[PDB]
Amino acid sequence: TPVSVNYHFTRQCNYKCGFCFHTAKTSFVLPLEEAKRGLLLLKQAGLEKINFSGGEPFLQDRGEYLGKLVRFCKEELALPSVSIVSNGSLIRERWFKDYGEYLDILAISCDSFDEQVNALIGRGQGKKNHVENLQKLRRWCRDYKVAFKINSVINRFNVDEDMNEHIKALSPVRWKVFQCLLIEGENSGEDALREAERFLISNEEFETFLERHKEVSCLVPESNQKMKDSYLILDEYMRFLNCTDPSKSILDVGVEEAIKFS
Ligand SMILES: Nc1ncnc2c1ncn2[C@@H]1O[C@H](CSCC[C@H](N)C(=O)O)[C@@H](O)[C@H]1O
Ligand code: SF4
Repeated sequence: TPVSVNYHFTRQCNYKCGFCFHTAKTSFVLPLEEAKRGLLLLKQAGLEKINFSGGEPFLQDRGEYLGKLVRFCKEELALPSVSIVSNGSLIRERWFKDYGEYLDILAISCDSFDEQVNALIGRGQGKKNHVENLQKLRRWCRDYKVAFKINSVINRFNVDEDMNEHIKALSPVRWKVFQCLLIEGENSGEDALREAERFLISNEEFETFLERHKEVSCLVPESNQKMKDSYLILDEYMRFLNCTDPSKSILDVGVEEAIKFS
């Protein structure tokens, strides 16, 4: 019986972020009507806020899959808060025309305003305009009446960056600032798809970054401890996972039984 949920419905992505903590282990995505069934179960178990993530949410079916679930959550389930977290690179303006009215919040991952740092940490596909893309997406959120947030992973390569003026110029509703998180089997392990150890920062370095940006009123910190205690993952099979063997899928045992495992 949860209030908010992070639904990582896909693990496919077009970027290669070196620290990615939710890696391309599978290509499975549920049939649309199976996801719709699980989302309804969550609604009936008392869900109020849903956040679509991955993976890159806009990759599947050029965003139409995501748009259909977004519309189902707002129209059919009457969820008062529907959000997406995206790297932003595959978002088409046409998506906003077709689905934007159902979307409350679009959070775009941007870890640096230094386009060298962004290419280095893997946040791109080659064009090295990932930050110029950000102002276009900000403008689309303004024009299509979607709240715009920025997600940043604080890591070895941006820990001393001063982002104050850049974040202020974008005027996001929120700037969610995550300490780089290690998850064994995801970005840690000899067989893992990423090895994030070299990206990690200490709690002291993280706190120093927050203090440097204390003038940014919309800043919301997400330390390692906060993520481990409060960030709940519903994976691409609609099994529950935490950030510290997955549960049974809610599609098989229900929300109550599945939440007990995690
Ligand atoms: N090692 C790590 N520690 C903390 N946050 C991480 C992380 N790896 C990824 N994230 C963040 O988790 C969120 C979901 S990742 C999937 C959403 C989308 N592909 C995107 O990049 O925006 C993103 O903000 C991402 O940058
Ligand atoms: S963190 Fe980077 S590699 Fe990981 S899913 Fe988001 S854009 Fe893709």
